[PDB]
Amino acid sequence: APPEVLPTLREWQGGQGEFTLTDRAGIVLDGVRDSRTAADARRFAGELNGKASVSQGRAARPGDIVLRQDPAQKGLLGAEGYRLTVGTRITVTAATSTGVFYGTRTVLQLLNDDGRAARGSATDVPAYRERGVGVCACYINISTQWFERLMKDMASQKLNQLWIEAKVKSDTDPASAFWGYYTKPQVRTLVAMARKYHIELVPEINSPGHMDTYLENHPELQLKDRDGVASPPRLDISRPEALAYYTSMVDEALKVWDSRYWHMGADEYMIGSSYPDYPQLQAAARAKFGASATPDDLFTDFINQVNAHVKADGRSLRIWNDGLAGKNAVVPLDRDITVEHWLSGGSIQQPSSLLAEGRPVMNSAYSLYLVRGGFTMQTQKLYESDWTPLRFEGQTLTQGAANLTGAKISLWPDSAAAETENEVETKVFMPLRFVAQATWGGPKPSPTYAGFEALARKIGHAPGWENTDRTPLADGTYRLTTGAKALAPTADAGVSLVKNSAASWALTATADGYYTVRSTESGQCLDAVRGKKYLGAPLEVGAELSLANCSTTARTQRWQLDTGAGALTLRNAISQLHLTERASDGAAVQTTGATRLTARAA
Ligand SMILES: CC(=O)N[C@@H]1[C@@H](O[C@@H]2O[C@H](CO)[C@H](O)[C@H](O)[C@H]2O)[C@@H](O)[C@@H](CO)O[C@H]1O
Repeated sequence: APPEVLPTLREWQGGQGEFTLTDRAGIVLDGVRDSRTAADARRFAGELNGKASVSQGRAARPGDIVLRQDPAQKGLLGAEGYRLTVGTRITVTAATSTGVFYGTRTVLQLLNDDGRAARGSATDVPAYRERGVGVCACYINISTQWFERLMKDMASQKLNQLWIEAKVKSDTDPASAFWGYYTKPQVRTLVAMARKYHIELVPEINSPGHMDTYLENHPELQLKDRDGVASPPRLDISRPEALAYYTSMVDEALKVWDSRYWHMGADEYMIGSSYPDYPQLQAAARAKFGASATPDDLFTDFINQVNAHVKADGRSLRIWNDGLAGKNAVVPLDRDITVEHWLSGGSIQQPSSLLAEGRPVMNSAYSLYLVRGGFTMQTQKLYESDWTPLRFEGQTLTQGAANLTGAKISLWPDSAAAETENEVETKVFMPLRFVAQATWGGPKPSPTYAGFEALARKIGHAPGWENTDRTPLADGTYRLTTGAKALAPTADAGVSLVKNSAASWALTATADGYYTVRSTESGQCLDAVRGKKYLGAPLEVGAELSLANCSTTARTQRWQLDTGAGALTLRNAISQLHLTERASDGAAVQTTGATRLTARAA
């Protein structure tokens, strides 16, 4: 009978007896010296009940947990596999830091319930090399704290790849640097985290479609139709300046992300029914590639040019599949571009066809999507129906292929104000465990979804998951002060820092890790409803905060209390900007800075 761990082990050879965790147990590193593995092991030692010392000098003994890093095992166990023995001691043998670490993830689960585990052994190597979560941190901003928690959880489930579509605050093109974005130090923090948790980051700037977050202030680069009308999201790929612009932004992003892979998106650009409307793309294609060339040939050539560009710096390219629709009559997509398949239909090239072409193909089905305000992946249905990466949108493969890389779930903010990032974090719990299970490749844990959900809940988040205190103030009434001023209602549903104000606020924690902030004077709730919206969210730096009737569903009325010693800052759950005094008039506005407030019980 195999152990109840998630993902499940690839095989299990059961034995008699049980390993018990005792006070004498040590963590023994009896392979090669590796600082990373040692640091990991010291955290792991503390994640167990009791006081296990970590050592690298002494021989292992019964009762110990032995972490044996043997580089000679790289052929057999790969970069991520391990060999587990649950005997009179526990032994994890791996070739790499990552392999050891994943072994320790299984060990924490084996000992979780009562510090006992039934004996046996397993060679546990992942069935798929890419086991991922994708986060579109686009328009909105997703907190680095939220990402750190996701990365810990991913690691705890042996997920190894985090796709992030996001804007780096640009020095190359400051005209693109409008919120949401990540500063370069924030990106470096993210990179730091991913390295610590054994995760590969896959950053994206979308091109040549979905570029409205970059081209809003470059109308000269926008694609025009036969009537001269610009498509703001779409780069004019007929123009040399367009590739120069895009590759410049890629270069800047790759500098900081420092990733092996670049994902350029390349989803939702054009279909063949539009070709009478883009005769300039047609002319450019035929000038370069002859009488049969299409705008889709130009599209593919643009992608191949980016491929060549990033390969020059040792990088590898990825794209979404949907623009591969059999209309590139002349220009094949370079074979070393990984294709992430999310959708089928019409003449969109089938997974079997992509795989037969020898390219890396990832299953990134829409069915594995979580969309704010929209579709939510139905983990229970996928489990009950034995989904694996063989099951693509529109096509179920009848057997494996070596070049099927794995799978990921994807988190999209399409209706950005409809859901907080903390609600999403809740909703992703079972999706994450399901994709980890389906891509690691062991047998199904229980015949019912119920039992899988029970096992996942029992195991819980990763150790060290929680990295914030979401409830640092007892629900109650508080003055929020800075110097001589307090937060107060002002003219026309405005809120301001008013000198000598005795105004107060009812702060109540919400279910999703925020607070409603309700004026004692007026009875209305602090909200963000003014300024420019993207995806329905109030994302304008400098927008005024205001008061509105309190609502159970307005996510813009939810505030995160970001703490220090004597003070707090208020972060809007949706915009992720902080309440800031506008110097000119004292108005409370939302910015990437913050006004520090002292909460004084009233
Ligand atoms: C590959 C894919 O899923 N494409 C569509 C998604 O489009 C992304 O949308 C985000 C904003 O939410 C951003 O603009 C990004 O650059 C786009 O690729 C997304 O809408 C998804 C979820 O409904 O559906 C797809 O159609």
